[PDB]
Amino acid sequence: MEMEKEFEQIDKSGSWAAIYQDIRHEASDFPSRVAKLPKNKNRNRYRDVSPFDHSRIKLHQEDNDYINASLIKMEEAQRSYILTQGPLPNTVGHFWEMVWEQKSRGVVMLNRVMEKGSLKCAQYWPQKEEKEMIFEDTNLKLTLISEDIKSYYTVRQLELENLTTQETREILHFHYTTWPDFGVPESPASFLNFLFKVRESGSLSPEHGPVVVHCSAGIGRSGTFCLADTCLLLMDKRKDPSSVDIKKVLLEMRKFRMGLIQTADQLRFSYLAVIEGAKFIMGD
Repeated sequence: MEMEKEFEQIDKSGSWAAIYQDIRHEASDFPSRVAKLPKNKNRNRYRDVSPFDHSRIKLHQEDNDYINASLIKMEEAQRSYILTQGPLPNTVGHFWEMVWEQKSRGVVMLNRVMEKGSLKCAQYWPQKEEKEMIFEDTNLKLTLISEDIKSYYTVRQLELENLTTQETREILHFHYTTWPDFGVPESPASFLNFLFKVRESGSLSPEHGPVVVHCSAGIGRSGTFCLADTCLLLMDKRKDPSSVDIKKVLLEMRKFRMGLIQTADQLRFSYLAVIEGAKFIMGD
């Protein structure tokens, strides 16, 4: 069923809450035993958001390999993503260790450091060229190279140095700065423009490791980003684009991380974004 007609049907009948609850009921439940170990309590931002054991990212260290991060591997679309929480004061070194070890080219950030008067993640990158950051626990140095501030997003060039080997790499930071404190955006136009800028950079492409994408918990806004990207790519690849079923793609993604798409309003917004974005993919 053409999703655009499915959309009008749900909207006229006002059944978004019913649709969303069906997804919650059918979603996978896999163990997350490592996340719940006592030694990892200060590595988790939210007690009810944890990576599954089977898909979690492991740090390359014998001490403690745990980070709240999951690998979402989309087999038909040939895309992979790492979804993670906003870094905590005690996990900023782990975060950049993961970026290094997984060979990522881009980091996608969909929240502000402060929202609703409360801290939603650490200030984990440097704000001035001449004031670099050193993470002593993981032996990394991070330097701000340049910054381009636009009306709806900011792009930063960063240099990450492995102090153990003196290798350096360029990382691109894509920061969507205008998601509202409450609710979802009224139009998907600026979110889609942002997605296309990330694509254009190479950060989503198979010559690099998976992009790292986060918000505060790494399931709501972050899930909207990867769901929209994968659905649009499938509409490009298939003979019949109207065969792409956004609810089925979301359930596949929830095999790899719990809770993706947090509200019925985020589900509706994801539909709107794919419908409007398809009016570029299909050639208009």
